[PDB]
Amino acid sequence: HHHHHGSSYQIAVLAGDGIGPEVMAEARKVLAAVEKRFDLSIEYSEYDVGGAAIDNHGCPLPEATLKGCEAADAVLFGSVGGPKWEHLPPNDQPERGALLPLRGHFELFCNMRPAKLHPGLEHMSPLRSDISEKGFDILCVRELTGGIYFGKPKGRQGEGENEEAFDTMRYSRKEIRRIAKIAFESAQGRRKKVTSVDKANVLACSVLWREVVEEVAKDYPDVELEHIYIDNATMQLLRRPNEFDVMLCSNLFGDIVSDEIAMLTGSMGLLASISMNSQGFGMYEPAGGSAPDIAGQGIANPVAQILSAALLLRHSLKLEDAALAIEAAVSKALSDGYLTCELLPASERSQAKSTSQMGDYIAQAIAEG
Amino acid sequence: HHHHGSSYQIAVLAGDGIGPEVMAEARKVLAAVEKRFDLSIEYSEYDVGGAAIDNHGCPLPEATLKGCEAADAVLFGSVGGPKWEHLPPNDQPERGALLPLRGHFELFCNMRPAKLHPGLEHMSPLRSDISEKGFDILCVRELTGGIYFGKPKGRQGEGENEEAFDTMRYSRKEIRRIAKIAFESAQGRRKKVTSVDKANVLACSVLWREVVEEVAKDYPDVELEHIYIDNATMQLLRRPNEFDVMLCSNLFGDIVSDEIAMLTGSMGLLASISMNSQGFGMYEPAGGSAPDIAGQGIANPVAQILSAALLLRHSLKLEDAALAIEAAVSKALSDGYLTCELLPASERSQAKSTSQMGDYIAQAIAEG
Ligand SMILES: CC(C)[C@H](C(=O)O)[C@@H](O)C(=O)O
Ligand SMILES: CC(C)[C@H](C(=O)O)[C@@H](O)C(=O)O
Ligand SMILES: [Cl-]
Ligand SMILES: [Cl-]
Ligand SMILES: [Mg+2]
Ligand SMILES: [Mg+2]
Repeated sequence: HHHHHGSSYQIAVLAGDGIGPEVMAEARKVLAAVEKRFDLSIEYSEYDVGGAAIDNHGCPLPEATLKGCEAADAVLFGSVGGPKWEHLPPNDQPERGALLPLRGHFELFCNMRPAKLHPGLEHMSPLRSDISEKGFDILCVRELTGGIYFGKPKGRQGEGENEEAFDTMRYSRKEIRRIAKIAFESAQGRRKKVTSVDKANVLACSVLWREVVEEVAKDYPDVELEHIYIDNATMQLLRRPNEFDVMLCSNLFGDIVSDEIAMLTGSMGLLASISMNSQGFGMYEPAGGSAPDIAGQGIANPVAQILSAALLLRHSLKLEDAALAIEAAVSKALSDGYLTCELLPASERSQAKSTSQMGDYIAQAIAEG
Repeated sequence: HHHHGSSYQIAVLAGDGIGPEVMAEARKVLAAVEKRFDLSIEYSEYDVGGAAIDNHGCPLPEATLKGCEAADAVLFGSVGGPKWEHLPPNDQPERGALLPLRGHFELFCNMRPAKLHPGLEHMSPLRSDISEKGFDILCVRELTGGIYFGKPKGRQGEGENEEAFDTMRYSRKEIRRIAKIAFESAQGRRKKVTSVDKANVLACSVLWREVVEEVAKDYPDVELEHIYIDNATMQLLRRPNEFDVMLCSNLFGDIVSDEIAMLTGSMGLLASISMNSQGFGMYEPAGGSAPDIAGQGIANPVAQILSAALLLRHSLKLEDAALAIEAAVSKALSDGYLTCELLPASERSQAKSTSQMGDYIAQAIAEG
C-alpha cells in the first residue's frame, strides 16, 4: 500500500486472544489522543486473528485478514493463543498458524525487541540487587524469516525405531547481510556496540553468519563488534547485562536471547516487539502473550500494547514526534507511580491501577503536551 | 573393553591451562579413596587439546584415542586457549577433541548436575529472595544426535546466494534412550522431568515430545511437563526451585545447562558426565581451561574432584567411594575452605590455594 501525502494512514488492528482486546482498547485510546494532538488522519480496520479467527472462520489466519494487512501501512497486533486451541493440530494452532505465515508472507525478516530496566523498577528484575542497580538497555535484533524455522528438508520418515524427523537450518549471505545492517545501524544510534550470538564452533550456518557479520562490520567503523556463543551468551546476560548494547542473532538464537532479556527486566508488561520488512511495513505487538487467566478482568498491563503503537508510529509511519509523545507519557505514568498489579507487591494489590486507569492517565498525559 | 574382576583402568586427559593443576588434586583425592576402600586402579596419562598440538601436532593423537578405548572411563580436564584459537577450526582443541570423542564413543548421554551449595546461595546472580530458597537441577542433554552430528552440513553457491546449511535429525531410538535416563534420574530425585523443546517450530521437537510421552507411561510416578526453549530460559530465572530434571536435545541442552550453571554463581564446583549405553564415560569440569590463572595455584579443584566422584559412581559402580568424595568436598566448603573466586576480593587472605583444597579434601576422606 503506498501512502500519499495528506491521505489517511491505514492501520490493520489484529487484537487476537486473551488480554489482546482489552489492552488494544487502551492503545486506541492513547492513539485517539495523539491523533487529536499532533494533527493526524489515521483509519483503523479490525480483523480477526489467532483463536478468535479459529472461532469465527475456522483458521488462525483467514484470507480476509491477510488481505486486510496487505491494504494497510502497518499492523497493530495484540496477542494470540490459549488453552482453548492447544489441543489442535500444529499448523492449526493460533501462534504457529498466524505468526509464521504473517512473517513469511510479508517478508518480515527484521525483529527488534527493545528492553531496559526503567528508573525505579530495577527491583522487580530477578537479578541480584547489585547487578540490577547497574541498569541495562539491550536491543535484540533477530532474523525472523530464515534459519531453521523455514528451512527444508523438514519432516519425518522411516520406520520402526529408526523413524526419524529432521529440520534444516539455512542462511545465505543476503539474509545475514540485511539483518546485520539493521543491528549496526541501530548500534550507531545507541551505544555503538553489536554482540553477534552464534554457535560457530559447531554449525556451518554460524561460521557463515560470523563471516558475513564481519563483512558488514567494515561499513560501521564507529561500532564495536564482538561475537559470543549462544550457550555463553545465556550466562553473560546474567552476569553483566549492563555491558551489552545491540544483540544480533539468528532466528532460533534470537527467540531465546530476547526471552531471557525480557525476563531479566522483571517487567515484561512494558515490552514491545517490531517485525518489519525492507519497505518499512511491519507488525507491532507486545512481547508478552495473551494471558488468558486474567482476560477480561481489567488488570492486564496495557503499556506493552501502547508502546507497540508508539513503535508503529516511529518505524512504519515515520511520525516521529507522535511516537516520542507516547513514550514520554508512558514514562511519566510509571514515575508518577501509576503501576498495574504485577509491578507491585502482593500486599499493595489495592493501590494497583486497572487496565483502563492506566490508559486514561497516559491518554491525559498526551493531551497535556 | 569391559571390566572383568581385575584392576580398573582410568585414562587421564588433563588438557590445557588449569587442567594439570586441578587434575593433580583429583589424583590426590583418588589415592586417598583407593587406600580407604582398598581399590585396585591403574592409570594411564595422555596428551589432549593444545598440549597435544604442541607435543604431537594434533588435538586428539591416535595414542590418546586408543588409550581411552582401553579404559573403563576417562578423567578429563579442559582444553582450549588463545595460543590455538587462530588455527583452522578442525585443528583447535575443543572442536578437535570433544566432538570426535563423543562421536567415537557413542556418548549419547550428557548429565550436568547443578545446585546451590549450603552457604553459597548468595553467589547466584539471582535476587536474594529467589536464591536463598536453593535449587538443584540435573540437566540430561542428548549428546550425539540432533544438529551437532546431523547431515548434511556445509555450503552451496557463490556471492549473495553463497549459503550454508545444517541438519537437525532425531530417530525414535535416539529420543527413547536419552528420555529413559531422565526418567530414571527423576525417580531417584524429586520425580519431575521437564522436557525442553520447540515443538511449535521444529519437526524434530514434535517427534521428541511424542517419544517422551511414550516413555513417560513407563514411569507413572514421575511428573512430566513440556516447556518451549525460549520460555524455559525465562522460567529458570524466576523459579529455579521448581525444576528437578531437565530433558533436552543436543543444542537445547548445551544452552539450558550453561544458563543453570551461571544461576549457581559457583561454576568451579560443577562437573559433567558424558556416557554411552555400556557405562563407559568421560567425566570433566563444566568450566574451561582458564589460561590466565594457569600455574598460579588459585584454580578451584572441586569440579575436577567431583568429576572423579561421578566417574566412580557411574562407570565403576563404586557408590561408597563416590559418596565419600562428595562428603569430603561438602565438609571443605562448610569449614571455610574456599578458593579465590568464592570470596570477596577483600577477604582474599582467607582463600585457599588449589593444593590446600586437595590436601584438605584428601585428608578428610582419610578419616572414615
Ligand atoms: C510462537 C512461536 C512460533 C514464536 C517464535 O518461535 O518465533 C514465539 O516464541 C515468538 O518468539 O514470537
Ligand atoms: C565446545 C563446544 C563444541 C561444546 C558443545 O557445544 O557441546 C561446549 O559448549 C560444551 O557445552 O561442551
Ligand atoms: Cl535459526
Ligand atoms: Cl540438536
Ligand atoms: Mg519466542
Ligand atoms: Mg556449551
